[PDB]
Amino acid sequence: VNSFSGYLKLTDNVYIKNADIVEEAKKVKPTVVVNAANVYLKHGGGVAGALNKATNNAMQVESDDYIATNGPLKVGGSCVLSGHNLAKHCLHVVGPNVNKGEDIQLLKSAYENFNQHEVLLAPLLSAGIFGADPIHSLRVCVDTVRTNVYLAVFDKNLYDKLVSSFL
Ligand SMILES: CC[C@@H](CNc1ncnc2[nH]cnc12)NC(=O)CCC1CCCCC1
Repeated sequence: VNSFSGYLKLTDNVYIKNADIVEEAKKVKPTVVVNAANVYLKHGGGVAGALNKATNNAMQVESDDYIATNGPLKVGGSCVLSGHNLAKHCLHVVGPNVNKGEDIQLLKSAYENFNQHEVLLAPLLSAGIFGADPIHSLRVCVDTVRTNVYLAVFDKNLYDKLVSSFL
């Protein structure tokens, strides 16, 4: 038993809620919150800009030191950093950005990072400003992630859609 509330159960291991991941994060203090990162860890907008703002820019300061030491992530890759005031850890995961021409096949590789963590609070990778179809993203999530994932879909119209079309 864990502390997530109000989720709809999609499969054995995937759950979905209409929620603001920042607010869900501040209430659950999950062990892991997933950020929809880019390779430079420049958290300017979307989920990343919201998570970072909620940390009063501490996420960005930590991220800039990470990049200065290690260089950029790979598309499809990830790193574990602090969760600051939102979670124990933040798993920064880079899904492909269709608005940058990146290969959508890398979305499966991105979701594979979730399997290194038993339970995660996460957004749909490559959704929103990353330009992928959130329904395809949900299908890849369900078919790739084997650990327990709690998906927060900020928008209500899209949520209800994702549920109604789910196979
Ligand atoms: C689907 C991916 C999410 C990712 N963003 C966040 N997800 C969770 N919590 C957040 N807090 C701040 N941002 C988020 N994007 C949206 O819902 C934007 C609206 C839809 C409307 C339909 C077409 C695609 C864009």
